[PDB]
Amino acid sequence: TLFVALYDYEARTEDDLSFHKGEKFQILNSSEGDWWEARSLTTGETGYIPSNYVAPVD
Ligand code: NA
Repeated sequence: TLFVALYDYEARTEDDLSFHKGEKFQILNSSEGDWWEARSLTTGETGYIPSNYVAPVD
């Protein structure tokens, strides 16, 4: 399942990932917690994203 960003997000450190509303991601790990390691389908960049900022694609 692919996820889409609901809002813009600016990373605070090297470990999280900045993104724009509407950006899509593949999810790598989702069972450490509510922050998921993800890969942008736009840039190929990877990093942690807050799961409350994304929703599963239609
Ligand atoms: Na979500």
